[PDB]
Amino acid sequence: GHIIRATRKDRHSKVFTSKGPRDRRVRMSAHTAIQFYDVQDRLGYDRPSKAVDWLIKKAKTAIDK
Amino acid sequence: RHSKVFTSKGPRDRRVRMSAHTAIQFYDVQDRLGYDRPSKAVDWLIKKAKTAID
DNA sequence: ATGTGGTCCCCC
DNA sequence: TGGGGGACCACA
Repeated sequence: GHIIRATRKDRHSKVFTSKGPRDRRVRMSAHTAIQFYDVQDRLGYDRPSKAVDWLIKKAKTAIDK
Repeated sequence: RHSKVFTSKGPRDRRVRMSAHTAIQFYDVQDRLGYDRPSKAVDWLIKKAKTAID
C-alpha cells in the first residue's frame, strides 16, 4: 500500500491499492460534497485531504470489521 | 463542465486530490466496503461519526 | 528536477 | 446527472 513515481507531462504520484494503481483524485456527488465540506469547515481545515484523514481516524473502530 | 457546490465558504469544486498517504487509506476503506463510487465510501465515513456533532 | 494542491478542458 | 484521464499553473 504505497506511492508510485509518476510515468509524462504530469508528475503526480499514483498509489498502488488492493486493485492496483489509482490516481489520487476523487469526484464526489453533489449530494455528498455538501456534507463532506460541512465536516471540513466545522474542523476549519484548508486542505480537503486533511478532513478525510480526520474522518478515517474517527471511523477507525468501525473499520476493523 | 461539472457543477460546483455552495458551502459555508462559497463555491467549491467537487473533485478533491488526496495526499498519497490519505489516498492509500481511503481507497482501502472503499475497496473493503466494495463500493463502486468513491462518494459512497465518503458517505459511509461521515455516517460513522458521532463526533461531527462534537 | 520532481514532487505538491487544485483546476483546466477532454473523454465514457 | 454520475465518473475519470491527461494536461496545466503556481508553488516547494
